[PDB]
Amino acid sequence: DYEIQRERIELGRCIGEGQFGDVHQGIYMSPENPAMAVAIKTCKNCTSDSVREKFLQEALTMRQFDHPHIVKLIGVITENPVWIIMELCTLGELRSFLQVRKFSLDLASLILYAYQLSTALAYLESKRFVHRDIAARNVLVSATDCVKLGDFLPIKWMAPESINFRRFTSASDVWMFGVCMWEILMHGVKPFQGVKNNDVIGRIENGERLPMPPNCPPTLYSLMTKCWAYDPSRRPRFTELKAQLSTILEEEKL
Amino acid sequence: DYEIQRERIELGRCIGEGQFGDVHQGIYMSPENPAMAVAIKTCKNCTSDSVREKFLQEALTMRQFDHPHIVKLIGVITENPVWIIMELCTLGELRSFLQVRKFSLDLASLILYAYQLSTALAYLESKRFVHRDIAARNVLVSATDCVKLGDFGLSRLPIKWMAPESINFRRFTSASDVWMFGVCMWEILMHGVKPFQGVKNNDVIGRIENGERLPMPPNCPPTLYSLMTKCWAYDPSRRPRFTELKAQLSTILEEEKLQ
Ligand SMILES: CCC(=O)NCCn1cc(CNCc2ccc(Nc3ncc(Cl)c(Nc4ccccc4C(=O)NC)n3)cc2)nn1
Ligand SMILES: CCC(=O)NCCn1cc(CNCc2ccc(Nc3ncc(Cl)c(Nc4ccccc4C(=O)NC)n3)cc2)nn1
Repeated sequence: DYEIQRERIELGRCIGEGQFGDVHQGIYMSPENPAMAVAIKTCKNCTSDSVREKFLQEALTMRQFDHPHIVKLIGVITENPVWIIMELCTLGELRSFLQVRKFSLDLASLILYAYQLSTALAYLESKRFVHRDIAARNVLVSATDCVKLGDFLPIKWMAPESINFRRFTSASDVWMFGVCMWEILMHGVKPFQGVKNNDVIGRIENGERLPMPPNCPPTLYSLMTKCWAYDPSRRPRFTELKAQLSTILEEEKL
Repeated sequence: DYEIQRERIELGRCIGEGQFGDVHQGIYMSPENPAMAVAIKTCKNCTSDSVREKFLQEALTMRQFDHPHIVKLIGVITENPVWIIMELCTLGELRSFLQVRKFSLDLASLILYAYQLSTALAYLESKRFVHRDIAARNVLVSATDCVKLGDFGLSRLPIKWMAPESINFRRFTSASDVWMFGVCMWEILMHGVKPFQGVKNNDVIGRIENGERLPMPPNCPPTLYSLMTKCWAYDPSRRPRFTELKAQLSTILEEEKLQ
């Protein structure tokens, strides 16, 4: 059972914008458990059941999952105003965190974030779940050494087959994670900046790729470029990525 | 008419101060309605008949407008203590918002704000109403994707925002509103930095008359900066109207959403 009652949720400051409406922080006063910081996803346009089905469906998707690097669903209030209650990652969105802390972060913290995301995506691939939107913008920071995937067309992240044929598989999630890994190494800079979405598939199809970020280890960039094989069958799986990222990370810390 | 039963208002945290006194947020449970979050203007010296007339007249000014990006009058309490009850913009003032979320707002959101404000100003122009106090300071945030012109009385010399003809000749028209709007767009894209910071006001008219303009903010689209410079034509008859501004802003926005 996931129904929380409005009275155990204490609405706080707005912390950002979500796909459906403003996200707030708050406090969930469980009768059983010590009060906890929460993020409260709110919905505007939730009046029409049509969008409600889309808003509440993310909750039902996320209650499937239990992983230390996937934001945890705490519960839902399904009477209007409809809220989704999630755990709070207190250090905010990853893109902002990377931009604001650009000169206080060391390379191996960046590789660690990429490693932890690979453990969430290997977990997802083990459930045969395809996420479809792996990007730094869908990651939150729970601690300076702990990141969590959230958010259950972004042309500049998408695999060729996704743009061309709307095909979304474990291999196209691998493509996007490659882009995300690049974003982290670029301290939150978006891929293909100053390029129109319209010219993305054409340059991708002609073999253009994101360059190697400054100070990105050459072996880590080789990992990104394997994620960007045009042929989806030539791309690694997330267990391979996770293993290699552990090696690049252990070495980086020495 | 706009009278509201004080038993229906619970006063809340203070959110600022106007020339008549503290502004609070609060709760209003209207008959045939549920709870409502509201902003409450209070008047310190309402006992003076003249002050009360000026104060209440600020509510009449807002009563005449009905627009999604202008704060709405909810009602007035005319017995002492005299209050004005406004719609609440829960995220507060734009400049603070812009400063705090600087590394979180997409440029698309920055342009959306400018577009939404041009929509309110086009509406005001459609009523032949001249605002005269257009500034990021006077823009409120209802949501991360919705800003509103704040209370016109709370909006209030603002030399660094004013058109030259308003400085030199106290002329205020829709064209001078368009000048101030360009400054407000520059504030937005500068994340709440004030224009002409560290410059004396007497120096500002000299630079403007000399042809100096505010610089293109970092990461601002040239097309958008060029829109700003059109609003800062020294000659008021060369400034676009808000309908043009709004239409060009919707193109600029669509260009950002196509990256
Ligand atoms: C320091 C220098 C400096 O300049 N600081 C700037 C001043 N500042 C700091 C802050 C911090 N607040 C931002 C924040 C954002 C998220 C969380 N945690 C959080 N936790 C769980 C969720 Cl589910 C969530 N969701 C989301 C919330 C918003 C947007 C997207 C999602 C989402 O779901 N994305 C996939 N957010 C906690 C805080 N604000 N202004
Ligand atoms: C003295 C020492 C000291 O520490 N003081 C601290 C006092 N403090 C608190 C804050 C935080 N502000 C939060 C805020 C601001 C606005 C709204 N929402 C809101 N909604 C509707 C209206 Cl109509 C409105 N009106 C206005 C209200 C205030 C100012 C201008 C207008 C206006 O209409 N302008 C054109 N404001 C909601 C929250 N900053 N300072």
